[PDB]
Amino acid sequence: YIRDGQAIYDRSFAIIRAEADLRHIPADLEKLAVRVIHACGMVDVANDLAFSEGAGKAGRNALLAGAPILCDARMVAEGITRSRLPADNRVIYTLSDPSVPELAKKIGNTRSAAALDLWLPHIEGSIVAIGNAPTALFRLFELLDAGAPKPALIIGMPVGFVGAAESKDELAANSRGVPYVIVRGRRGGSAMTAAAVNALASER
Amino acid sequence: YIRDGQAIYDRSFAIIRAEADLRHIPADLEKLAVRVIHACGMVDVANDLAFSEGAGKAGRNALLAGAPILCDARMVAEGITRSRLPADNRVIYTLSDPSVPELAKKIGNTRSAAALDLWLPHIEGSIVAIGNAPTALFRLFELLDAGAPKPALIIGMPVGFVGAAESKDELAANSRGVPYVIVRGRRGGSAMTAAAVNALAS
Repeated sequence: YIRDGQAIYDRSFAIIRAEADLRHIPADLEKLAVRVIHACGMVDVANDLAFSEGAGKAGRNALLAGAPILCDARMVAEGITRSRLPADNRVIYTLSDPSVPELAKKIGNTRSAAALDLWLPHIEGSIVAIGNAPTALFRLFELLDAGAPKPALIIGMPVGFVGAAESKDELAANSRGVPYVIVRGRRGGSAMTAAAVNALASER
Repeated sequence: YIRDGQAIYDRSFAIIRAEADLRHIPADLEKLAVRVIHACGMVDVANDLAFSEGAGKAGRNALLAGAPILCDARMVAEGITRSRLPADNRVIYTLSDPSVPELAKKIGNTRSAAALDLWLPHIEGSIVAIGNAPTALFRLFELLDAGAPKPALIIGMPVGFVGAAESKDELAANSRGVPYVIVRGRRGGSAMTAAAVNALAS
């Protein structure tokens, strides 16, 4: 077997490019697509990628500008490669704030959803990275409808069986004037979500 | 949309059980299968589950008995829910040891693989959780063949396009006397692996 970490790295990306149908992926999203596929082992995930026009450059440009990355889940945050960040970009995660549980109760939502209230000082021009909680995406919709400042990009890749597919479809159908990238259906998660951020963070 | 955490949690598992064909999944492994599905959102991942008979019981009992869990990747290690652990089980992750880059050059492997040398004092009766690096799994075979103490269970779920599929198939074909659970193919990753451990812990 290949015992060289760099060799292994380089090879997988090649094999992905050889095998994946990337015809409908614009240039500004080609690295993102390859990287998300890399994360999950499924070339057919590209079939399920959906996005706004220029969503890739929206994200790349924002990160260059020093935009923060707001993360719905600890594992998303943890998965972002700090060394790849072009501008000392803050990775923000609020779910573990002590005020969150009481919030959740008062606003009648999940803890994941309630945490977004703490994003507000940071949300303008941000990268929103949602890998785990449909209810965070759903809430976000409410905050935007209500006049919240707009992120530069929303990465909506929550995984699972309750609300996940639905939340992503809604984002695509009405993204409130915000650039978006999703993986349609039940697939997604922290690794794929981190991968997307990582792709847009560096030229590689 | 559903606004209650517990309800969301409960509902997903209900759907999974409803949709998944877990007929050929033994009792001792059902929760693991269901939790791996939950982690990845693919009912058909059950299609690719492989194991040694009784692997689920092997793992559960080890953890009950205070076995450590040895992880190839940071995210696998972080993915483990400590509160679920039944016996103050240690989660061992050695990749960040300062000695590792030198060890890698010295054995002429990857860093993820070199880190395994560090596992040796802890490997006996352990839960091995490999979720990222197939070179780790490959290296593990070398260590076993050289007569390392045997884990209680190897969970082999590395992801990717280079060696992942091969490394997992080798484990199934020759686990060196050690119980195993794998996800065949290119699929896997930290979330699935952590899910497997979490299932067995509680």
